[PDB]
Amino acid sequence: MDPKHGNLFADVPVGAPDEIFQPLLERKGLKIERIISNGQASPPGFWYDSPQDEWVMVVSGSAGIECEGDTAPRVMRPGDWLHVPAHCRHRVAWTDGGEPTVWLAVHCDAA
Amino acid sequence: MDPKHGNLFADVPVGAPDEIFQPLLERKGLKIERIISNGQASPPGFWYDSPQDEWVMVVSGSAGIECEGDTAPRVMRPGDWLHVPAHCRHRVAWTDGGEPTVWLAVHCDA
Repeated sequence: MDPKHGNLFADVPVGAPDEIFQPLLERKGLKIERIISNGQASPPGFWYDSPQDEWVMVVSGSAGIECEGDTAPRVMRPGDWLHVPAHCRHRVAWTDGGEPTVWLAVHCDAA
Repeated sequence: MDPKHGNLFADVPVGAPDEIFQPLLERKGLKIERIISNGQASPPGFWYDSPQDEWVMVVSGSAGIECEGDTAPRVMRPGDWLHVPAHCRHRVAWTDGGEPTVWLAVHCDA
């Protein structure tokens, strides 16, 4: 009923040892969330693989992401986004080593 | 099938007379889009009223959004987001008069 609001750069832990996820909106078949990285990368051997599509953007900091079948990871600065269709595998090659990397991620039906 | 990528700061038409909307992802009951404003505001007496929820954020620039009942516009700067539930009436009171306002909006089911 009532509108909620926030700021994506507020209450961001600097130096947390592991990535943090916080949902912003949850509806049937839909999730919008903030991700806070502090220099972590996907562990060796690890690939994400989801039955939902993902749309993800770097809002602050920086990163590299590799999609399977690509020749190399892709540089992602603030404003760069990526659509990962369901079942397309991907990994985080790196995140910024000097500051938090804040992302906005949307998970939704492949439909 | 294959992944796509882009940059929200690429191909920004500065000073376009009207607001520009461009979908980044469309699925059943879902639309992610980029919006570019260049100082435009909702016309007098206009209110949006959608059967969908909207989640919207200012990525660059600034704006004021006024939800029905608000005593003043909510000032939004980079990183600020707002969830507008389905059928909550709202309008854009102003957008930055000095630079483009780049928004990311998500429309989904209530």
